Amino acid sequence: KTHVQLSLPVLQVRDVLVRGFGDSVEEVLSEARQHLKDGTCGLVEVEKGVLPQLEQPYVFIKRSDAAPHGHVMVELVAELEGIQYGRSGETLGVLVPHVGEIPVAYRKVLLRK
Repeated sequence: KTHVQLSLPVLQVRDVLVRGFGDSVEEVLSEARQHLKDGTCGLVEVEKGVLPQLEQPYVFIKRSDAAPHGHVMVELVAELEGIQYGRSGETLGVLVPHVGEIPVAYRKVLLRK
């Protein structure tokens, strides 16, 4: 399937134990997709002071369309030193590894895969 329904646990930035997916744009996009598939991917909602507490390169989910079954359609954009790889809509948040942190909420997305 071109799209996959996921429910991403929303984590508080200060709870996150593994603060990025790796060391290159290609690696973080690779690792993000693997974690999304394995159900081991969290989402941190981006506000003032959040991104400096996470490791670059960043992986964002961004809205790719205006929402089947409650699931917002999204795609992955990486960012490294202010340059983004990919072009998409509004940021829903930044993806991080999920290693058992308790979420505050869930974000239903339809991921273009």
